[PDB]
Amino acid sequence: LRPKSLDEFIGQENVKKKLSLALEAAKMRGEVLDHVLLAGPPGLGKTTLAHIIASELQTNIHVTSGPVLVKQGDMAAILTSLERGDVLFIDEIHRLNKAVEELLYSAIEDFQIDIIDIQPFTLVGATTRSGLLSSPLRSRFGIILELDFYTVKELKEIIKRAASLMDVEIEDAAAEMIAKRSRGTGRIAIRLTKRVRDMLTVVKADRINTDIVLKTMEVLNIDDEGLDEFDRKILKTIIEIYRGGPVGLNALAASLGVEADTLSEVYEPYLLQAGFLARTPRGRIVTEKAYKHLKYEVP
Ligand SMILES: Nc1ncnc2c1ncn2[C@@H]1O[C@H](COP(=O)(O)OP(=O)(O)OP(=O)(O)O)[C@@H](O)[C@H]1O
Ligand SMILES: [Co+2]
Repeated sequence: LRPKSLDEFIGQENVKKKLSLALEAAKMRGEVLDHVLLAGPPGLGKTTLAHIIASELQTNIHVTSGPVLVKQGDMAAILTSLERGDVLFIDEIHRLNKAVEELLYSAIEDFQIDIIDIQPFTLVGATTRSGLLSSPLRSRFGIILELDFYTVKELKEIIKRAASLMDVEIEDAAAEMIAKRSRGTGRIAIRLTKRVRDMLTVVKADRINTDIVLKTMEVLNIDDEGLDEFDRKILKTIIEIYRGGPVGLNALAASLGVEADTLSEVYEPYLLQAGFLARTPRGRIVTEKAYKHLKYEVP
């Protein structure tokens, strides 16, 4: 269900125009595209854009991630398999250990490594937050693209596109409802569309309407604000256990039984954006909107 070209990519206007300028120019001159850093919460299309970059350049893409490359030998094998103009896609690039990291940095300064010459290539890194990378490495990317949450309108377009490919009809009103509950994320909108499609199948309807969407949301436990089970657990934990905050990230993560990253990089971004949560020097706090939405008496 992923697009194959920038022209097929819906949303992320700021990112597309910047990337398109560099991409088209590099192609016209037959030059190797400058290194690109994609940053933003999960499900926004960073991986999708990385593949588009290689396809537009008509080169090969090599997918990997920091957590995987633990020993220099692993990084070496990849770099040496790169053909001129190829794209080296490193997801979770900020998770590269000193060893492999130093090796990669070296290959991008003169395309050559020692425990071996490397073919000119384009490093495309992806991270949940650009600030997570070390000062040195980040200074190597000539193109930094910060993805933002999609607007309801863009999500609706994505939802309509997804439905079309799944051989299912959907009413604008229904598409709008799903978009409003997609937490600004394209991946979520598409997955909710697949689930709503299942409801259409079971109820034997001719097209997706608001009724069908509502029924699906009830089954998936997604509220009118698009919040899921865990989103509500985060807010309720702060409200009940920490009296609304402030509560530190490490303390909140331990109470929830999840890694700190899952909160700050995966769930918190939308909660902050939508005004359910706020960050202070002393820690996270819930807003009046969170109390109201979850029906907790405003203290
Ligand atoms: N025409 C399109 N069809 C499908 N998805 C599209 C389209 N145009 C843009 N997108 C975006 O591409 C993403 C596709 O979802 P997917 O789960 O593949 O994301 P991703 O690239 O893995 O995310 P990330 O790497 O940022 O975590 C969505 O964020 C979606 O909005
Ligand atoms: Co802290």
